[PDB]
Amino acid sequence: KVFGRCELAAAMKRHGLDNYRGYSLGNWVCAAKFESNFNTQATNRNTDGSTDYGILQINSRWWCNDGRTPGSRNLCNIPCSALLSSDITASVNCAKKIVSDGNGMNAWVAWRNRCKGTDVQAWIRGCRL
Ligand code: NA
Repeated sequence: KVFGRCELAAAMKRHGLDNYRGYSLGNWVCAAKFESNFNTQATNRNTDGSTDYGILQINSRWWCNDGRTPGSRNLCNIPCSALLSSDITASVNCAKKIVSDGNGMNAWVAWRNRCKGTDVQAWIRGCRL
């Protein structure tokens, strides 16, 4: 599913991501824009041979099982395919674990490089939340 900007902001809010670990809803929408372009089906291979899955490009190295990432963990206890569903519940649940791991949203390099310190509230502008 390709989410609308406000459509995804509403879904992330409903799933409790707004100000989770202190990150405003705009930070999450901005991360999802630059990780996936709001596409739940987005997959990208990393150089280390792990893969990033779904709207928040969650990495098979640590968080989900894809059965092709040697020496990797599955800390969200989910198949990586569950991160590609039109229902973002699994992605959000797993993202809560990632952002709680100690480095906050710096875990998302695209967040650090493209959202951090920017006017992230712009990403929820015009949205009826
Ligand atoms: Na894994």
